[PDB]
Amino acid sequence: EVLFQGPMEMILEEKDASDWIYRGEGGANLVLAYAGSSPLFVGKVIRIQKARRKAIKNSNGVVSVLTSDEQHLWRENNELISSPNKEVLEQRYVQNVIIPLLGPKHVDAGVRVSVSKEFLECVDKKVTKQRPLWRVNAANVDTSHDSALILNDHSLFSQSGGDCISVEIKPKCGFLPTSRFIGKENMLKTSVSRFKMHQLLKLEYIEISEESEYDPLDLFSGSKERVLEAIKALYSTPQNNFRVFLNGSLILGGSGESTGRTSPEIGYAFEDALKGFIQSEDGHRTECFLQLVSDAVYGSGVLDRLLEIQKLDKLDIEGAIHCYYDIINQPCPICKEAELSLHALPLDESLKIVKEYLIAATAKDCSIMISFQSRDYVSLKPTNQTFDYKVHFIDLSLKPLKRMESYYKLDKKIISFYNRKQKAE
Ligand SMILES: O=P(O)(O)O[C@@H]1[C@@H](OP(=O)(O)O)[C@H](OP(=O)(O)O)[C@H](O)[C@H](OP(=O)(O)O)[C@H]1OP(=O)(O)O
Ligand SMILES: Nc1ncnc2c1ncn2[C@@H]1O[C@H](COP(=O)(O)OP(=O)(O)O)[C@@H](O)[C@H]1O
Ligand SMILES: [Mg+2]
Ligand SMILES: [Mg+2]
Ligand SMILES: [Zn+2]
Repeated sequence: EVLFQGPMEMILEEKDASDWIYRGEGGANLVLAYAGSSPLFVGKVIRIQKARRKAIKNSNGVVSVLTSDEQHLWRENNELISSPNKEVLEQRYVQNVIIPLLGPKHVDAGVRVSVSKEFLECVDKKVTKQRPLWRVNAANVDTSHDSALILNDHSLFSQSGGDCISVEIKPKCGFLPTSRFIGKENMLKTSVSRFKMHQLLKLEYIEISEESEYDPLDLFSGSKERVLEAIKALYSTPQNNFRVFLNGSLILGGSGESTGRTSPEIGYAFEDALKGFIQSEDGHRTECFLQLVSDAVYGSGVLDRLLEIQKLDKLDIEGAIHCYYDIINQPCPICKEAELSLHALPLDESLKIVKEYLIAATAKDCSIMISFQSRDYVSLKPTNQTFDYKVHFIDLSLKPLKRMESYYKLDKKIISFYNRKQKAE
């Protein structure tokens, strides 16, 4: 019998920085994979929030997690609107808003760990050279936070077997709006997907090398032909929607950003990297892997549950924005003759519309990670091997209420540019 220390919350300090290595990042978070051997952390990633190089302050000048409007918008959950920091808040947003709608089979609020400012600084220093320049220009780790999130590394299975092939799909929005509030001049928004139209604008700003062949309407069609077609397009033009890891190591896609089209060189390189994982011929392992990914995604039904959250955007930003201006008690700058009748709604109805809009916005920007190891399972019809797979949602971030205004401007920019390109053509 031996005396053990009492329970104490874990704190990653400056020393521990050498144990984490760059895995990736999106617009809001940096993700590091644990390299050490502590059981606490093997098979985990650490997700560290970035700061855009304007704080939120309460009426006392104190720095705050939610504005008054946000704390009212999300008031239905007491713990949520009481969160002392952005890691708590995101953790409770997932547990108490997303998990009820999505279910917990493929969703994990994660676990908080304490971090010292020096840990955050050394981490930021350590990885800078592996981040994309433009990501570095836009944001670094927010060293003023005292927590981070520990998640499972969906790029491994470990707890058996050997090689693990994992895939990330960022599916974006898989339906077309039908709102009464889309004017006639914008009606192409009802026949052409936001993702398609945004492609054109992305090209104008040199944010992508080429238009994607991917169509979310195929991926969310519930038709296995279209799902596979979508997987094939994602393979051809990954951009920032498709990644593939071998034992946690990028073998297709971009590191923290979009990548350009798959060239025969990049395809040959990939075809080889599947050697031994996909028992198959020589120029055929890719064809089988794409089939594997299509069958796993389709068989899991995760896309259908996700699509129903994305459809909580019932009125489109062009209707939702009017409820926003009522929510924040500002005269509506959109109305200048308009369907307006939104503005006659009771407060709680305007609140529910915007709240549901932001939840939908979470569902439009989340990712899906599918993990594979040779033998839930999928069996290939040609090769006849069985593969174990797990599916996991990542990146269910709560969206800031003030971004409604940014949502509406971007939408205005997108349909307006897309209309012009239809005209001049
Ligand atoms: O607005 P969208 O649809 O372009 O989505 C943004 C994403 O662009 P995408 O079109 O997927 O390349 C954008 O993706 P990248 O930064 O380009 O990877 C971000 O996810 C952004 O969210 P945040 O800045 O992390 O809060 C996303 O912003 P939200 O709309 O999710 O706030
Ligand atoms: N739990 C995880 N397991 C494995 N990889 C992950 C995990 N979470 C994130 N990643 C990788 O890190 C990237 C950034 O994570 P994400 O939460 O999407 O950041 P952001 O919110 O900034 O977009 C992801 O696109 C994914 O490739
Ligand atoms: Mg992301
Ligand atoms: Mg995000
Ligand atoms: Zn209005």
